[PDB]
Amino acid sequence: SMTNKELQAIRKLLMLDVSEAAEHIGRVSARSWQYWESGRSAVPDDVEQEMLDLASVRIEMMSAIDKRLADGERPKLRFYNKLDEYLADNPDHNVIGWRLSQSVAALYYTEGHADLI
Amino acid sequence: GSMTNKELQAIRKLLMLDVSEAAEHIGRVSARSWQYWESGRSAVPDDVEQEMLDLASVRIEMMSAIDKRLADGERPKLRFYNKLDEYLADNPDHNVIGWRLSQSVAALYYTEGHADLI
Ligand SMILES: [Cl-]
Ligand SMILES: [Cl-]
Ligand SMILES: [Mg+2]
Ligand SMILES: [Mg+2]
Ligand SMILES: [Mg+2]
Ligand SMILES: [Mg+2]
Repeated sequence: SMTNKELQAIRKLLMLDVSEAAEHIGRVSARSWQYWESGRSAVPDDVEQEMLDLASVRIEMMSAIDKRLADGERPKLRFYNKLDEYLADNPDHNVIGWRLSQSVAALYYTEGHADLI
Repeated sequence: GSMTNKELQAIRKLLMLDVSEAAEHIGRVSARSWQYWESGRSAVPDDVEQEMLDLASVRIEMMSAIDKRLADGERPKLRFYNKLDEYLADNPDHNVIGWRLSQSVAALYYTEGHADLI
């Protein structure tokens, strides 16, 4: 029962642009995605579940870094600012995985735990 | 002053700032100048770095109060504002930067499963 504001919140947390979420998750125009965030139309079940699954991936990514911190390591995390460079290192990923990687790396940098390269 | 261009972009995005908002309020520069700081074309100014680190500290303070409610077994209802003026009505001594920080905190706890958004 994700609301319009909850969709927007998770989309922003995952560092997706509207156009990226619209193209790949919604398979709709950016305008149609904006309508789900504005509440003009209900958030589709399939879109809700996909946002939740992507959040679960992000959690798995964080649990792994947490173990490195528990070991005393100060990780050097890749912050890719070029999609093509992310994809060259992750040939089976796409723009969604790129944004997830940014969200995770930014969290640990901002918390003071990791350095970005 | 050791924050890199990518670290600036990372913290700016984590705090949910649009480039234009960061440029106007934190940089006191054009959007293009802020973009140059994120792309590496121009060095990140020391004072910009410090304001961004200070904003991260503000965000930590905001999260610590929520964490204490979670420790009591509460499921908070966090306000997710999607209009600046509605945030300001409840937070009249704040600005657009404060609004974005409030979104970043509410979105974190909602996405991690601990809070509902209203
Ligand atoms: Cl609304
Ligand atoms: Cl609140
Ligand atoms: Mg691989
Ligand atoms: Mg450093
Ligand atoms: Mg206040
Ligand atoms: Mg609910």
